[PDB]
Amino acid sequence: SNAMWESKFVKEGLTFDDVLLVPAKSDVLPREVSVKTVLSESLQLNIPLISAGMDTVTEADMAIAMARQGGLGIIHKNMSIEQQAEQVDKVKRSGGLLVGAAVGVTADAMTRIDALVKASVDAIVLDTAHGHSQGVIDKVKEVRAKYPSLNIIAGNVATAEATKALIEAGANVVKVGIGPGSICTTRVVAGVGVPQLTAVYDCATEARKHGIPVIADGGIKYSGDMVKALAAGAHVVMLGSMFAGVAESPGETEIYQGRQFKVYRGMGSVGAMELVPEGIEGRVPYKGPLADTVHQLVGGLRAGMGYCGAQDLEFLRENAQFIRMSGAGLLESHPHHVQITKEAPNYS
Amino acid sequence: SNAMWESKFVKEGLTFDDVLLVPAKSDVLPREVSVKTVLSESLQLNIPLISAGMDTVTEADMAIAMARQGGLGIIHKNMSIEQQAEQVDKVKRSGGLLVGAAVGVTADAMTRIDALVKASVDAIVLDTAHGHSQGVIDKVKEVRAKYPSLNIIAGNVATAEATKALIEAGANVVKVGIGPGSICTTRVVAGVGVPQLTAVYDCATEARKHGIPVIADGGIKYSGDMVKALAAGAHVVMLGSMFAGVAESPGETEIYQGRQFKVYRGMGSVGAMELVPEGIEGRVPYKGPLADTVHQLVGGLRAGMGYCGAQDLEFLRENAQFIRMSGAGLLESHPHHVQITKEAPNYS
Amino acid sequence: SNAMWESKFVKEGLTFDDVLLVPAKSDVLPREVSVKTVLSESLQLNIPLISAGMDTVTEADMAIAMARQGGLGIIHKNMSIEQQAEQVDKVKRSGGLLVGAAVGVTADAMTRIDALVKASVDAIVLDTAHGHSQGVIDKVKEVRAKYPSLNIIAGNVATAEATKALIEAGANVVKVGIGPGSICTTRVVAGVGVPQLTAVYDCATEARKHGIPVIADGGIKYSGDMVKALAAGAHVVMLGSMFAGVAESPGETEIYQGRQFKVYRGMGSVGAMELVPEGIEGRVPYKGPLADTVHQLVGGLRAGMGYCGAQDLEFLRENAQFIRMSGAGLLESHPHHVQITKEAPNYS
Amino acid sequence: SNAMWESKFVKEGLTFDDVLLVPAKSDVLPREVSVKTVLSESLQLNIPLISAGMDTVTEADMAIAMARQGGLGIIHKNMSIEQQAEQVDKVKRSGGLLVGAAVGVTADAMTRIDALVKASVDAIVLDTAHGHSQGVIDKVKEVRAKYPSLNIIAGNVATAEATKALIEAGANVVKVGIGPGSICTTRVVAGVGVPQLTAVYDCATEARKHGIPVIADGGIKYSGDMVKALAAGAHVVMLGSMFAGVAESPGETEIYQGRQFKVYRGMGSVGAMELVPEGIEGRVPYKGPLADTVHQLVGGLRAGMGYCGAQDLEFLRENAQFIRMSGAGLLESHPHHVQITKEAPNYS
Ligand SMILES: N/C=N\c1c(C(=O)O)ncn1[C@@H]1O[C@H](COP(=O)(O)O)[C@@H](O)[C@H]1O
Ligand SMILES: N/C=N\c1c(C(=O)O)ncn1[C@@H]1O[C@H](COP(=O)(O)O)[C@@H](O)[C@H]1O
Ligand SMILES: N/C=N\c1c(C(=O)O)ncn1[C@@H]1O[C@H](COP(=O)(O)O)[C@@H](O)[C@H]1O
Ligand SMILES: N/C=N\c1c(C(=O)O)ncn1[C@@H]1O[C@H](COP(=O)(O)O)[C@@H](O)[C@H]1O
Ligand SMILES: [K+]
Ligand SMILES: [K+]
Ligand SMILES: [K+]
Ligand SMILES: [K+]
Repeated sequence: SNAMWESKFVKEGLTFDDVLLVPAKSDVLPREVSVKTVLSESLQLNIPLISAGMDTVTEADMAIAMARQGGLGIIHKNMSIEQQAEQVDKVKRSGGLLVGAAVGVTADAMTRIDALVKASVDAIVLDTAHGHSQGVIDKVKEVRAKYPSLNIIAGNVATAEATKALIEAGANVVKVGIGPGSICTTRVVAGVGVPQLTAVYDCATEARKHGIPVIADGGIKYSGDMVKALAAGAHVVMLGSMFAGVAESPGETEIYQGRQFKVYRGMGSVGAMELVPEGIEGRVPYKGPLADTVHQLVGGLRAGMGYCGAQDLEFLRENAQFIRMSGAGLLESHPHHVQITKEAPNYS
Repeated sequence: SNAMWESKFVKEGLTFDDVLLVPAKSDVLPREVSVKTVLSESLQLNIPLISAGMDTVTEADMAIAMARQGGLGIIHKNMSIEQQAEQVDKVKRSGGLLVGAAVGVTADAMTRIDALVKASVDAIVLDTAHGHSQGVIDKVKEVRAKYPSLNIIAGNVATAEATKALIEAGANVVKVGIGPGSICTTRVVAGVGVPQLTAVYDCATEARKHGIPVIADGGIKYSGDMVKALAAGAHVVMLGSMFAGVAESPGETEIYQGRQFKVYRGMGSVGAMELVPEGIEGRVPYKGPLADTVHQLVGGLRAGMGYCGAQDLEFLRENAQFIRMSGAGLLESHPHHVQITKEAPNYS
Repeated sequence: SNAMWESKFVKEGLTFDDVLLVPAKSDVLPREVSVKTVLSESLQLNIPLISAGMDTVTEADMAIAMARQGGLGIIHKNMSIEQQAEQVDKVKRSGGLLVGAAVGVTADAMTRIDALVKASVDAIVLDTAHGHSQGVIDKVKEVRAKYPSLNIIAGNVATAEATKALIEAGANVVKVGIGPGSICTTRVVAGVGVPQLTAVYDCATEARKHGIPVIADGGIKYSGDMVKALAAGAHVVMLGSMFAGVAESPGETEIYQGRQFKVYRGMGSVGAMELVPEGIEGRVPYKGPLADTVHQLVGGLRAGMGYCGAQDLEFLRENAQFIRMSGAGLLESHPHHVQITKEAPNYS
Repeated sequence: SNAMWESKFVKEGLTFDDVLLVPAKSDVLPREVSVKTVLSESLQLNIPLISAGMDTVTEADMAIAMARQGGLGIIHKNMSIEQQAEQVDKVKRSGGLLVGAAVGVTADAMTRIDALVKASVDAIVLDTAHGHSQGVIDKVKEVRAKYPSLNIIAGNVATAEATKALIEAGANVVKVGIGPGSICTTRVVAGVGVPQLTAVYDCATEARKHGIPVIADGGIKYSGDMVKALAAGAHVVMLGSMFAGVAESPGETEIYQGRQFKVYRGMGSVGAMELVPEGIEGRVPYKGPLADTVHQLVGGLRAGMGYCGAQDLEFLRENAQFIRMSGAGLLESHPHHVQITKEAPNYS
């Protein structure tokens, strides 16, 4: 048979829980490493964390808190153009903080982008389920032509070919992830995706050739997953579930069975779209102020970089090595054969 | 040692949960794709769905509802010849809808087929546990000789060699699946089967040479599984469990623990055969009208084809690529690390 | 480094749940296949089943029932020489039924063997934890010299080298299995074993060269596992757990939580040895008369042989092919995504 | 791309639960094998067991009990220099028993070492999270220069390169393990580690070239795991969880749900450090006197060595072979398909 028929099952992919980072010679202290990342000359983050553009994760208060921590918030698009620009302006006016804003790849995308730019947004996230679509390429080209110095984050993709296409269209950051999200059912209902560590590595392999940073978006459930994503080639990670329970996320806290929870739902869930949904609606434990969660995340990254001998994220991306393991490896890696009696601040 | 001794463990097989479809360049919208499939010039389905010929899945009301949705129902064989022909006639008389009917590979198969043909059945399913048996080949040849223009669906098989044999015997559709069914214990009690995605791919590899469509029968538990089966080479899928809970299936709805359920059982279960059974008896949640389940199934397929750049199912079969993953990949692919609070229409 | 250091992790092994048997062209009916097996010219079994020589599995009543079903019982050794010979004689006097008896590889083994031979035992099982020990080889040679026509079953082993050694010592049947038993902790507490399907295949590969049959002993939990063991090269299987709950096993039935159970324990458990044990003590559901369990076991074997085109067990051993699968393959192979409402006679 | 980018995912690693030891020709009895191990000419252990230097595992009473059993206790460092030296002296004065003591790689390490040496400690454990750090190498060199005949145990490492570096710095025992510990979250929160059997094998491969013994530290949950670690190349193992519940460990016994438990926590847990912790706090069942647990551990090792034909641990390290298995292999290896009714002394 011909080539495409015979190649159907050749590829294999890895997720975070399939690997560990191999410790390496180190003369760097975790407290000393640099976790700064340059997404563009006008978009420099002191910590490599972006909060997702989801209506249960990031509005103005979250974006302010993220920026004050050194990261970035993406204001979600499930609001009027006027309100989104208002939230962007609110963040800009809170000390000149960095802020991004999500825009769908639709006919009126440019109208929303116009108002966000008037509000001095620092980056637009052209967000779509399938970034390797001809419409997304076309929209990226159109935005780049109108706003030649605007930071354009485009996604989501999971292949080198898609990454190449968005870069050549004019995106200066590519967002990587099809289906790994904690609330995501795309892989179950449509059958489509790429295991996220392989997606990041494949997309970074291409993006590196152009000097373009990639965002590892989705499926990070512990701080070590972030370290693996950055070591696989991402400049920065995007989190939904691990931020949805913090005080500054939108949505109120509820008590269920005597415990505190916040609603967290996919943007393709029935509730968010108000259909054949590609996400579910759920709840996550309340975690208190964002600063505490960021401290645990960055602390785990600093530890991981110390173990890998990485003074900065460039060294980590370029040098860190992995070792593949089985599910037995994963069970050994977590706590095991002990009844845990207290919740740790970075493990529950 | 000789060749058959040394080859015993060489082969490896994949199931739906071992793979994901890789997203590809796309300029097609899910709502625009064609999901039409031609099983023969006289058996064209607007959607690639067949309801199984099981006594808890398909009688006349189910077959009418399936046909009105653009698919096909197989009237089960656990009834007299007279009653089966009556149900076939009932469907034909409900607007000229397409209908199929199951027939066992037994001495009196031709007598039942005669009455079904008199009733203008559109296709006979020569259904047997092991389609690669000399008796099935012989029966297919005999039916083809008597009814040269009758659509003959023959199965079940799981190998290229068996597919070749049924095609050369005169079947114009081959039904693929040994043991993946949700209610099936063939693999546990007899030890025999082939992981279903590999079975579909191997059988389609052979059937493609002859221009013969294959049905992926069994083991589909989410809409994404159907997309994978079609991308592995099947023209159409056959579902039991995902249809057994709909209003139009036979059998009444029961309340258990305050929830609504319908009985669903293997045709080789003790109850259905009334023995050494190869199926079990169980229950599945009630799902309401068939149309709602079909809408979710076809919607997931449309999404998957959009992600794969497939304007029609021919493109999907011929071009779609997979990536293999571990159980960690599967857990990332489902929702994870969130308490789900609402049932989604396509995920429970 | 040298060769033994570098080869430490090269080998890989398969268990029953790692594979399926591939269906093949068949013109044989399950009810027509032969499941007869010749362990020696004086030890011919109409069904390929031996009940384990364990003190919760086989005494005289079990051995009588097994022989009447066409199989073989091994009278366990946890009794005086006088009592064991008495139980052997009881079986012989119940219609000339076949019977075996277990003997440990100890200084006084020959004394026990002498009384069992006087009682017309048909086969001695020289049973030990580690059959590849110099003492076992020596004892096999000694018994063969004294009793040149006695059927000697020797074990347990899991390698071709050990199989070769026991055959050359004079065993005419080799018993295969280190650690797969349902009640066995050898692999957990000593770290030692070979996944049982690979153990059977490796040992049969060697034994075939000499014309010597092997017994697949341990780890069979469904009838399909027996089919896989025989297809991997074993002439016959030995079962403990699947026989321990039948009426004819020794030990009384107990009610726990309103359900009927029988005690089943490893012969290396604290209770059986009355220490550092290599087995545990447990309970299994009561199953009623042996005949019902044997009917389900042989029925599953007949189905499996029909699927494989095997008119007899020689054809199965010599021709049957496997396909390797993942844990996802295993979950597809069992019933899934259905609430089971009734216990099947061959699946619980 | 360049070499380090392309090698990121090449390596694969094994844990204890990924393998079994293959039985081999044996003429040795478990009760006859030697389990003595020479860590240095002045540090000879009659059994290959060290209790971890953790504040819920080893103080003076544990170290006395370990030494009387033929092993070694490491007095933990979570106490003043004066108190640690006092506990070392207490052990030395209980019959000249061997004792070790943990020291962090800090500026004042030498001051603590000075007091421990004045107290006649037999070995210092230079304990750190990441032994492949330039500071650890430097500290090992400094201690070796001041105390040329002191036994220096240095760790923890997981690579041949790190092992080489610590040996060349002057450590005469290397401690191996990054993240396998039962209470450890390093792999989850920092993303870093090596599956422990591969870590031991890789480190032993290097250490063998220099004649240097390695300690397999962490992740042993059954006695068979210890046998695998020693067969992979370690001279001795270090246990935390399997010793934390014994009478002689520090910390009092608590009743929870009518059962007896002792606290067991990581030394990098919030509680032990009193932060971004790399361990959790939990509890383990109370096990009674240390001697009973040691008897079960050494008994399992003796059984494993008998199965492998190893008269002593040198033979085991140099000759024992493994076979790799799936998770299905693991489930077959444990007890299965039986309800366990009594706790075994070596299996719960
Ligand atoms: N279509 C799959 N996923 C969705 C859905 C949905 O399905 O409805 N809505 C958001 N996403 C993705 O999920 C990430 C969060 O992932 P998380 O950090 O929680 O693991 C987000 O940043 C998105 O990339
Ligand atoms: N012998 C294995 N399976 C049986 C049994 C049984 O065992 O008794 N009765 C039906 N089947 C198969 O199962 C499919 C449904 O599969 P499903 O869509 O529920 O996953 C059906 O279309 C049949 O191919
Ligand atoms: N040392 C490992 N196993 C033991 C133990 C024990 O551990 O104490 N006592 C019996 N055995 C083996 O187990 C088979 C039954 O296996 P089953 O049919 O229940 O899966 C028996 O035929 C024996 O080969
Ligand atoms: N950083 C990972 N682990 C820790 C932690 C912690 O995380 O806080 N504290 C101790 N360790 C290691 O764990 C072994 C015990 O392992 P065990 O015998 O219980 O499996 C010890 O000997 C240490 O090597
Ligand atoms: K761990
Ligand atoms: K997901
Ligand atoms: K099944
Ligand atoms: K076992």
